[PDB]
Amino acid sequence: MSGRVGDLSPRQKEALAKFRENVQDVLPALPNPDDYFLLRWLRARSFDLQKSEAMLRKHVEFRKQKDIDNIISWQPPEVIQQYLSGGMCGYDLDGCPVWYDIIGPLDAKGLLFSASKQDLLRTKMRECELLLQECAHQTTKLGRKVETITIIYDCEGLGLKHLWKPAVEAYGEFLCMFEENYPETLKRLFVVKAPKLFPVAYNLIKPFLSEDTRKKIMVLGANWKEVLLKHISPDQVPVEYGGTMTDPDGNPKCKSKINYGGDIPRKYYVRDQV
Ligand SMILES: CC(C)=CCC/C(C)=C/CC/C(C)=C/CC/C=C(\C)CC/C=C(\C)CCC=C(C)C
Ligand SMILES: [Cl-]
Repeated sequence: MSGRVGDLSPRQKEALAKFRENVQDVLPALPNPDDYFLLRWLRARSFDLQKSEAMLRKHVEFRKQKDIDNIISWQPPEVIQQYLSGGMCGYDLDGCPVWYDIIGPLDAKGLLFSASKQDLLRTKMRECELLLQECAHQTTKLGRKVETITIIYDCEGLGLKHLWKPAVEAYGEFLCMFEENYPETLKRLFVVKAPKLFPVAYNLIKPFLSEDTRKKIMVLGANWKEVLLKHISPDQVPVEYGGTMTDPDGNPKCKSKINYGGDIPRKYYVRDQV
């Protein structure tokens, strides 16, 4: 069985009960430690109690060290706010928030020359917290638990410039952070408009991904818009990605929700090498 609330085996139920007993000392430090929450850690370690507990306790320390309880009120530095692409836009057919990643126009080198790695990673943590907050809001709105996210991963324009080694290493640090602190949060990731370079790029970051994450990555072909609309209502998808959603001013890219990156002006640079 699936290891989710309502659908646990006897062994899974027993493990959940022991797990809650075993980690009860840190539950007051945690956001809404309901069965759904605990089961994400258990599923991520195949209900191994020792490993699940180690994973959760490491997360507790992460939350303290990164001040996660207050990260939503932290606005990133100007260069990040203005040029770090992507954004939350719409909900899928099951009510899960959708996040757009826009790789092509991302100036990875400009970002690392203009911001600390710590602030870039902190910005990604904040995005994850914003997505989980949206899931909690959807849960209330829909009257059923929403705790996963759909990602549209736009690889149009993916190029050798993105595989600059310090960029790959920084991105791997984000991916490790994601896997260790947001287990069982990804529902599906649709790669769209991937060029021929994609398999090499994918191989560079595969070591940072869990098996669970890898199974949720779907690389789409020429009919990607049609596939997206099998999963998300058109009114929830930007015109740019095959739907009917626009900004209030009519812009088909929904730039009020999604950042489209761009090359970073030199006035933002803070260092000469990385
Ligand atoms: C530190 C940070 C996260 C951003 C700052 C700017 C930098 C250094 C960007 C790195 C450049 C970049 C985007 C590298 C990855 C390019 C795309 C691939 C290697 C394709 C395979 C990627 C996936 C299949 C995505 C998996 C993502 C999740 C959340 C599971
Ligand atoms: Cl080197």
